[PDB]
Amino acid sequence: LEQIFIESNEHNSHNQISQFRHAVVRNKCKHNPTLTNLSFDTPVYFSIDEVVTYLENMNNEV
Amino acid sequence: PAVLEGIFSHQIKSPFALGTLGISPDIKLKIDGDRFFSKHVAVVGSTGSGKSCAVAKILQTAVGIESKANAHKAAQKNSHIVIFDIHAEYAAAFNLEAGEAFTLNLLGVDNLRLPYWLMNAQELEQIFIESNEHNSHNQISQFRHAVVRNKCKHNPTLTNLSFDTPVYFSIDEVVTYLENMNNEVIGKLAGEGKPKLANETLVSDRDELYFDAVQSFIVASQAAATKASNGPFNGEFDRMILRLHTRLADPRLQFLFYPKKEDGEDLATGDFADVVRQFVGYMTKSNVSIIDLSGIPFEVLSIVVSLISRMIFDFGFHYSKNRHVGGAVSDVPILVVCEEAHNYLPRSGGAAYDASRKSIERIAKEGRKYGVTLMVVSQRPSEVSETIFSQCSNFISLRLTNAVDQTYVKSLLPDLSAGLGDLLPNLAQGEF
Amino acid sequence: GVTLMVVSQRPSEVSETIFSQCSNFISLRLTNAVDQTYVKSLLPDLSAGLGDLLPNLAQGEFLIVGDAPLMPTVGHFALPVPEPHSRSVNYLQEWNSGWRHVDFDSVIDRWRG
Amino acid sequence: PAVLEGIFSHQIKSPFALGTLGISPDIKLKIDGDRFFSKHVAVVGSTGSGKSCAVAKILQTA
Amino acid sequence: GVTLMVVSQRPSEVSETIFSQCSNFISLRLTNAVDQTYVKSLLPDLSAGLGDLLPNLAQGEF
Ligand SMILES: Nc1ncnc2c1ncn2[C@@H]1O[C@H](COP(=O)(O)OP(=O)(O)OP(O)(O)=S)[C@@H](O)[C@H]1O
Ligand SMILES: Nc1ncnc2c1ncn2[C@@H]1O[C@H](COP(=O)(O)OP(=O)(O)OP(O)(O)=S)[C@@H](O)[C@H]1O
Ligand SMILES: [Mg+2]
Ligand SMILES: [Mg+2]
Repeated sequence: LEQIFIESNEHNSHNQISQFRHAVVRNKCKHNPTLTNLSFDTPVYFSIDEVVTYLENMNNEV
Repeated sequence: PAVLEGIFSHQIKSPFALGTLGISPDIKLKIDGDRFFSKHVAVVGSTGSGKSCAVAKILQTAVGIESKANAHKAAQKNSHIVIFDIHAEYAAAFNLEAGEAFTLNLLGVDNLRLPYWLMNAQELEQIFIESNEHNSHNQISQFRHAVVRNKCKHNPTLTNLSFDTPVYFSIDEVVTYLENMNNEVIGKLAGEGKPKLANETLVSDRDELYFDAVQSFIVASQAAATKASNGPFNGEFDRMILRLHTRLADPRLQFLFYPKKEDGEDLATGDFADVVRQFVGYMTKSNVSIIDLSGIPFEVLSIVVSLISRMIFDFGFHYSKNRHVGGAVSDVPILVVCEEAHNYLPRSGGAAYDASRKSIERIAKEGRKYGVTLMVVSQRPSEVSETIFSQCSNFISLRLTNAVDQTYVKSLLPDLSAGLGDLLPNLAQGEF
Repeated sequence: GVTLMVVSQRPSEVSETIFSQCSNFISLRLTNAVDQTYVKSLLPDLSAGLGDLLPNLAQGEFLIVGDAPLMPTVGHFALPVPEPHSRSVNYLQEWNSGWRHVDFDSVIDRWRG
Repeated sequence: PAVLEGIFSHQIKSPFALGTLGISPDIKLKIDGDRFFSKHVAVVGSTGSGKSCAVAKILQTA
Repeated sequence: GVTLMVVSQRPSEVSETIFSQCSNFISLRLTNAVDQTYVKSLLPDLSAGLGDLLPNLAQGEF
């Protein structure tokens, strides 16, 4: 996932990867609440569109 | 036969029975044990040649377990091994019936007690701070100051404490400390050259109040009546806290950031001893300890191995030296078996691995003097580091196919003995 | 009037400047082939087979190359009385005694530094 | 042995004794200690070959 | 009106462009093997019968 979707040779790669992780981890819960101990790598369902929406809202917020 | 037996029996002292010779099956073979385990040993073998079974036979003969009958039941002897197993393979080669009275230590992710206050500098600088690999000269230094001045609070009896020193230090306190420094506003007034809280009560020693709870700082302004000027480091750290709170809340690594005791409590600066005993089998009086590294992720294994190696080395060094003070040689030797080395010791690899290669590399250069030895088992030498397999002084070669890998073995053998280096690609199953 | 003598576990792990200007070499046991290449190269041709012995030289033997000697040769060194503390732990002998007790207090405190 | 040791040493001026010659443990090996100890010397060896001990012997004899 | 005279104890290390234009060669005892091959290549009129003498040359022969 870190590969298919992201670049790594920029000035500010770390500070976006380290938030995409959190975005996926969170998006995994809402649509899979019953379970617990969810982690980035665990296979459950989630939507990338919501991820884009979240990372878009995080940019403009004052 | 009798003569060829006695030849090996009486010429060589301290023997180590290994197996049968291929020329004649009945005869038994033996080798100098004080040399074998004193200088680093190496096994290299292709798939299906059964490296692991051979290693297990060696270790069994070393600890005495023969014919499923522990010979040393009444009294225990000395033997200390530490196996790094990726896939739980060896966890059953030593599982005897209760009658044999064998105590084995079997550790795993769920029961491993390895805290963070026992990591040296570079390790922390890798695990907590992740930015512009070396472009963070402010944050790094302030982090170090926070840890250094916090350690003295929770272990006040000790003197001259430094960063790299292994004693307790809480991370949540440090996070909140920096989160406080963020919103600082100095109450710039006559004789008021220090911070000001909501209740106008100034502060004299930051290390006394920020560490415990968040504070609500007062406003800033240039008005001559309530002149309060902003803090030095404000704004600088608005993001480090939010980057950390993430990591520190990862569950996969909960075994390193939030350790617990059997009675559900946090370890203190005096429990250090115990944390070591297990890695050396002194807790349960188990000659053998077997680590499992499957469940661990890829991103933290490289450090989880380095740390264990470092602990073993430090123990051995200090004990061997305190014994040398008298003159005698060390008496608590250790053998570290490294399985599936090609995963965490590449020849050409990025820094994502380096933290390991150093630790082990030390043992390969200057470990003998202090009482630690290695045993590497790998499927393909040219992938294993060069320093490690440059110093080893005993090679057990099982079947090998390609020719580029043959060179390493076909070299060590001299000229007149040469002729055997051609038997490699026909070796049956189990031979060496 | 200042001179140097450096000892390393392997040659490649030293600057290429120093060794280049080092006249005489004292070569003890070496196993890897890379390290063996350097030492084999330096020797002459009239007597070059001597390099075939490197992989299995005993605990003390040394091969000498350079100008000081009349011609390259092998030799033994008798142990030095007294010796510098470098002794090798005897593993299988210490692995046939009873379990020993270690006062951790000591080791830990000394670790404390 | 006598004539051999003579041919070996007498020519050089200032000798330095090193040890026994493997081809003959009886003889004693000598070397020009001026070209030595003056031009830079080096030692390389694996673990357990006897580097530090030999260095100590050379120093002690010097 | 400018000529050179090179004197080196290990020609293999010295550049190849120089020795090429050099015409007349004076050779004394040589021991190493690599240098022998190069000197045997550059030397123009070396009949195989002569070359073998290079490493057995006495003290002073040229
Ligand atoms: N002395 C022996 N007697 C009978 N069978 C043997 C003997 N030695 C080896 N084998 C057989 O060889 C096989 C052992 O293969 P393994 O030990 O699993 O290979 P390996 O060394 O684990 O290879 P990897 O993948 O690097 S761990 C078993 O099926 C044994 O039956
Ligand atoms: N002439 C000798 N005869 C028999 N044993 C010897 C002789 N010389 C040395 N040894 C043994 O060699 C061992 C010491 O080797 P060292 O010289 O300490 O190795 P080293 O060069 O120090 O390697 P390190 O660890 O990188 S400093 C001692 O235990 C001696 O018993
Ligand atoms: Mg295996
Ligand atoms: Mg030494």
